Amino acid sequence: MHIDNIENLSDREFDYIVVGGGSAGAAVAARLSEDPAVSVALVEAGPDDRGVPEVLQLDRWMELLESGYDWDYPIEPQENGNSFMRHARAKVMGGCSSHNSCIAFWAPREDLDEWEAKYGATGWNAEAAWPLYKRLETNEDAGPDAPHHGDSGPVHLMNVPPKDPTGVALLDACEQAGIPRAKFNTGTTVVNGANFFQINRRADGTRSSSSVSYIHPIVEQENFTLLTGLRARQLVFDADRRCTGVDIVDSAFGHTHRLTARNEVVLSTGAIDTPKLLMLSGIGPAAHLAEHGIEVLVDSPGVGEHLQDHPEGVVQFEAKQPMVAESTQWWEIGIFTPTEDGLDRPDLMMHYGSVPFDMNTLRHGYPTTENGFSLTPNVTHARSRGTVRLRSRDFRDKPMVDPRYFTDPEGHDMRVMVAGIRKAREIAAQPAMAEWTGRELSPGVEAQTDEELQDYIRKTHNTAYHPVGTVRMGAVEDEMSPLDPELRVKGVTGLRVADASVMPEHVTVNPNITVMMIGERCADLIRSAR
Ligand SMILES: *Cc1cc2c(cc1C)Nc1c([nH]c(=O)[nH]c1=O)N2C[C@H](O)[C@H](O)[C@H](O)COP(=O)(O)OP(=O)(O)OC[C@H]1O[C@@H](n2cnc3c(N)ncnc32)[C@H](O)[C@@H]1O
Repeated sequence: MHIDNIENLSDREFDYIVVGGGSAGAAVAARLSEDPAVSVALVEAGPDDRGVPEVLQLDRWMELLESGYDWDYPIEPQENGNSFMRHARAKVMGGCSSHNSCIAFWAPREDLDEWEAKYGATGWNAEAAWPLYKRLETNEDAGPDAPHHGDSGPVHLMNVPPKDPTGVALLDACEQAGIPRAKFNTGTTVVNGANFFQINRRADGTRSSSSVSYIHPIVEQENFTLLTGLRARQLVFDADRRCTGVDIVDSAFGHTHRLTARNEVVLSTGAIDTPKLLMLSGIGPAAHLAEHGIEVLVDSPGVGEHLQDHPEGVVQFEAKQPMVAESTQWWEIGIFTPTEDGLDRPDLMMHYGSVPFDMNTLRHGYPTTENGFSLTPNVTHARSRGTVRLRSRDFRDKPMVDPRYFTDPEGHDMRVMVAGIRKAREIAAQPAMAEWTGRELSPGVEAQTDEELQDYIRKTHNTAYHPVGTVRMGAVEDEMSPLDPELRVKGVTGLRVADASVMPEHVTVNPNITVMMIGERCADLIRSAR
């Protein structure tokens, strides 16, 4: 059942409680509920997404930013980046899978094999992931000549139709520039190639969000309880340090209500909110906890550390002809390319947008247009690392989010980003684009030297919206990895984390499908443990 008023819930005890009904959390809860002998509650601060067309219609996603569906986290002042940048985070069923552009990627097998081989996460490799991606998807490319793909999973992936003539021309221009058309999600990593994406969207235009895919079909299921509009402020522990539940607050008076879990609690509130919720519960770096008066239950120096992202630049152009009036999600093509020889993974990815993107360029006086297109390069394996810290002991205060963009000591992130701008301009200047590409609006042709392009990036960069890794899994004996390879929070029992915060290293591609895969794996870890 769906419960949007806690006063309507009489039994507040479950076998499992999943906190956060986002990309991973909806997956974990759906999959746990598949055992009819088990009771599952999924707790979500935002509202039910059922019948909210602004959330369900994928082509409207850009309107969700800074709406009532966005927690809206601005960042701390940036030493070498853009202090005006905001981390949009969805506050609704489905989480960010309910606000995103639905770009859908299997992670490179080389990213996933490294989790085990390089970052200590025993059991986390392509072998473990491959069957989970197949289970989770129904993919338009499924068939006997691509047997890795799923044809029955709840998450529908489809090919973006190549209708946009500017995008067709852009791909022709990539080819002229030495970047061929490539198939995505074949299981072989695209190092140098470009194409229209696969998107996780249904035929009727509805996003195939985690809530749509896993949760709408089971809302009436006997052993499953969905609680929306309720915000976890603290996890509850035994004298034995067994997590026994969560304190949640209603939206009416802000009273606190306790829910109890008999087996496990699963925290899935995402890379920004999960570290905050663990810190509020006494799990985190001891000295940081003490600065806010919080009793330390576990000194877990890695909580809130290792924040990773795909920082993103922009090159905008006037179009010489009318741009498309309709689209799947306005950001329909991706281009991968290496800036260096000998890579098994692209170090640079660019999105092509059939709209101007002047969120961070207008305040610096760059001209804009109502008819143009954007190329947005992003650094796939950024080496900068930031933090998420408490702003106070009050759960209602937004956390301090400091990604430290472009601070890696070797200047890697900034180097790749300058090369991405130069590459975006090289592609837009190919013969196949000559009847599309007008004036470069930003950074503009007066910006040519490494210094000018660095100064532009520092001012105008954005994010792909891919924060990860603030509560990472790692070796049982690594003190900086708050989780063991089974996703259990070290130092307490009965508690696991499953969302983007677990990644020990970012993946090369847009991470959503991977985060749902992480949900699917957590459910299996749980089911096998009992
Ligand atoms: C916001 C964003 C992110 C993505 C795109 C765009 C934008 C604007 N586009 C995109 C993405 N990924 C792709 O692969 N392709 C794309 O085109 N984005 C990133 C991806 O969308 C996110 O990385 C991924 O969903 C993160 O998943 P998650 O780690 O499971 O986190 P969610 O935010 O999905 O779920 C958290 C969930 O918990 C609720 N919450 C937060 N705090 C609380 C508390 N205290 N109590 C209860 N519930 C809480 C949130 O409301 C949210 O629903």
